[PDB]
Amino acid sequence: MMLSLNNLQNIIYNPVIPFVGTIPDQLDPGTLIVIRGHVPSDADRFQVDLQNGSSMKPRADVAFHFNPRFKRAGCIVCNTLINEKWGREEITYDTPFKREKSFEIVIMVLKDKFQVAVNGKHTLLYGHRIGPEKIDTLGIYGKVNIHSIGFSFSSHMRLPFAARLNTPMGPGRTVVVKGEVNANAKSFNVDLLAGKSKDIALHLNPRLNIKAFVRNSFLQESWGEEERNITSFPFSPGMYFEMIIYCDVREFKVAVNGVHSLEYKHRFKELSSIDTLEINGDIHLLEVRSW
Ligand SMILES: CC(=O)N[C@H]1[C@H]([C@H](O)[C@H](O)CO)O[C@@](O[C@H]2[C@@H](O)[C@@H](CO)O[C@@H](O[C@H]3[C@H](O)[C@@H](O)[C@H](O)O[C@@H]3CO)[C@@H]2O)(C(=O)O)C[C@@H]1O
Ligand SMILES: OC[C@H]1O[C@@H](O[C@H]2[C@H](O)[C@@H](O)[C@H](O)O[C@@H]2CO)[C@H](O)[C@@H](O)[C@H]1O
Repeated sequence: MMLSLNNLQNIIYNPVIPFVGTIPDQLDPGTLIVIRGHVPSDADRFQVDLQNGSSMKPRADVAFHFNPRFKRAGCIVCNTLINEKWGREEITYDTPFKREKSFEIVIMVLKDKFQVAVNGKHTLLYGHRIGPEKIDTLGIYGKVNIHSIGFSFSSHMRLPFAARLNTPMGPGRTVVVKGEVNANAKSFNVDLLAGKSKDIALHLNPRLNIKAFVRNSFLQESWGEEERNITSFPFSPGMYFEMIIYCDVREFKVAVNGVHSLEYKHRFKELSSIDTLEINGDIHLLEVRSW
């Protein structure tokens, strides 16, 4: 894995090790845990532990033991601790971790397993031995320096929604959003803005109360001329939808549920400067995909 969208919540910076912190939400499937740091020049071993509570006597059960160890070979040791007793070790060699090297660990929770990627490469999978609903604390021990920890939950898609685009906007770039208009929705908006110039390159504003689709750009602290022509208002309150914002060389092509909706001639000509996605309004956000 390698997150295309940066929308981590509850960002933690430079935590002191050992760090024992409460996971601010339940680890439901689709949940991501992102840990960034580096291995000190001495480091013999360190561990990331998803635990059920933080009692240390008796030692809290460790639902998921992620234990990178540095030795001749070099590996990542995984296990589970119930009633202070270790279960069967699952060991992965060809360790992505190395001394004096920085890393990004993405721990993804699946219905039946944890899937782990380190530095954009798949590293290992881990079957749940303890229900994940029982995990509420993150423990980090050993010789490792933590720069930042971040999370992505179900609420991670709560509104207002803001997210950075880890891949510059440019021709061929697609952005899709799936969601559902609320039953009594007035309107909602999806914007592509340029963080730098705090400009709104594309403002897609479906308004359900007036059955119209306002499209415009906000540049130089000002709204331009609106674009509302459309063969037919595609949105209806309470309706599930998927929207495709496709950036092309001269304009944006936007479709809803597999049917073309409109085109929008680029007003912000620095396509690459479009590094932000904002979603807000009267809808239920279900999914967002950059690429
Ligand atoms: C030294 C200390 O302060 N406590 C350690 C503990 C203790 O060594 C003791 O195990 C407490 O019960 O070890 C901790 O790491 C252990 C953990 O990584 C488990 C995971 O399987 O392995 C233990 O070592 C194994 C070893 O991998 C096997 O090859 C061997 O056959 O058995 C050993 C023990 O079963 C690690 O020591 C721990 O959290 O329990 C780290 C503490 O800081
Ligand atoms: O242009 C998008 C921008 O519109 C603002 O509202 C406008 C409205 O679109 C226009 O038809 C009317 O004449 O003037 C309103 C006041 O500017 C929204 O407030 C803003 O959020 C965007 O949606």
